[PDB]
Amino acid sequence: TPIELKGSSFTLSVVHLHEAEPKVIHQALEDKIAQAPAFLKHAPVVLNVSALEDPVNWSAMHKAVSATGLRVIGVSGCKDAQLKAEIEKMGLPILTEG
Amino acid sequence: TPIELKGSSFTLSVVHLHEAEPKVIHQALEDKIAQAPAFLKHAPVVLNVSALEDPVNWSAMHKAVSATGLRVIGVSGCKDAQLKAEIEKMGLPILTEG
Repeated sequence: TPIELKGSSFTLSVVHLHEAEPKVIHQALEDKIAQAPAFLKHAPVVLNVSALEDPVNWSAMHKAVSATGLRVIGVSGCKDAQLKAEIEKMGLPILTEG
Repeated sequence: TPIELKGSSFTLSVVHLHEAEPKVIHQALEDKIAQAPAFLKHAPVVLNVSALEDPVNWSAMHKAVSATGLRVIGVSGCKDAQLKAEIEKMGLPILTEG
């Protein structure tokens, strides 16, 4: 009675990563935020990694994204075993699309 | 090309909180997680507070929920600017719920 568990859809902003170096991502997110500063400043985002080939230093990637003001709520599209196992270690949840 | 930002829909676990004491909520959550551990461990959750009432210690509730391993990524169905205000302090986003 105290809780109920449900499954519901939420639209979230997704950052689809295509290059891997944190600094390049930081610069690119900066430019993107400037396209709608009032909405994208401090926006909660999900990091999608489906299109990544090179390995990603996650702690460093998490800091580079966070430094732009964006707030990382988790990671999606992670279709690797180890890699998945990695992300979940720093308290970051894995999210899946509907 | 290094980045894309677009909205996507995500099917999420929503814990609907009802009238109660952080210890009780922590109790109820552990019992749910135990029934489906393979799926529920470190799951991302949204906390729906629409059924809560005037007095509620948000810091105590968030700590209790997080203690179960669940990863609170946002709050939904909020009903006052007070509680709301207390939520964005810790940087938790507010979500709208399908």
